[PDB]
Amino acid sequence: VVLYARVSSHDRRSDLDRQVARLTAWATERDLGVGQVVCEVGSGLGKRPKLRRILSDPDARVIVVEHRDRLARFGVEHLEAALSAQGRRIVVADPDDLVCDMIEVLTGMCARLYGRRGARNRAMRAVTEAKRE
Amino acid sequence: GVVLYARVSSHDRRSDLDRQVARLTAWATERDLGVGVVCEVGSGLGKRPKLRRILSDPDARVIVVEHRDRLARFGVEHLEAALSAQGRRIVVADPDDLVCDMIEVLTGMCARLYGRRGARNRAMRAVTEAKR
Repeated sequence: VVLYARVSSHDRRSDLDRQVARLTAWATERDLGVGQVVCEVGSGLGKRPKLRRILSDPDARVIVVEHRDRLARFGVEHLEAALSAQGRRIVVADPDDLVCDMIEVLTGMCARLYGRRGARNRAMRAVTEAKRE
Repeated sequence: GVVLYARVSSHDRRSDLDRQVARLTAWATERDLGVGVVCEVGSGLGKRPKLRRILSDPDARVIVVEHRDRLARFGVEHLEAALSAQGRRIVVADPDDLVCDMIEVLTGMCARLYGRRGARNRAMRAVTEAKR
C-alpha cells in the first residue's frame, strides 16, 4: 500500500502536511502497514519520477491519494483502467493548484500553436480574460 | 495481440480518422503483423470506453497510435509507466484539434473556479486573448 501526496510548487509545502496527515489517518483506521508515504512536488499534468517509480512497480497494489487530482488533473480513469488489468488500484480518501494548472496548460498549448517566445505571457493574459464574465 | 487505435475529438473531423487508419495499417503491414483498427470519437482528456476496454485488457500488449496526443493530450508518460509494469507498451507510428482541447480544458477549469454558469464563454475569451 503506497500513500501518495502531491503539490505543484514548493510554496504549497503545508498542503503536503494536510495530505500526509489525512493519508495516515486513512491507513491507521484500517490498521494497515505502510511501505511508502510518498511526497512529490510536480505538475498536475511535467515529469514526476516518484509516481513513475510507483506506477512501474507491480508490488504497489494499492495507491492511496487524498483527492483524484493529486495523482493527475487529467487521465486518472485511464491509469485505473491500465492498473485494473494487473489487479492494482487507486484509492481516493476524500471526494488549490488549478489556476496555476490553467497557466501551465495554456503556456504549453500556446507554445505548440504560436511558438515558445512569450507563450507564458499569452497564457497570463488569457487566464486574466477568463475572470470577468 | 497488437491494437491499432485512432481518435478524433468531434464527428466533424471523421476525415482525420481516415489518415490515422491508413498510416496505422501501413505501419502494421510493413512488419507483416496480424491486427486484432479501433476508431474512437472523444475528448483528448472526457470518457473514452473503447480506450478503457483496450487498457483494461491485459492481452493488448502493443497499443499503436499515430501521435502520442491521440492516446491522451496529458498523462501518456504515466500510462506507459503503469503498462510497463505488466510488460505492455504504447507504440508511436509518427512524431490540430489542440484549440478545441484548449476550450475543453479552460471550460472545466473555469467551472471549478467560478461556477459552471458561463464557464465556456470565459474559456472562449481566454482562447481568444492567447492569439495576439
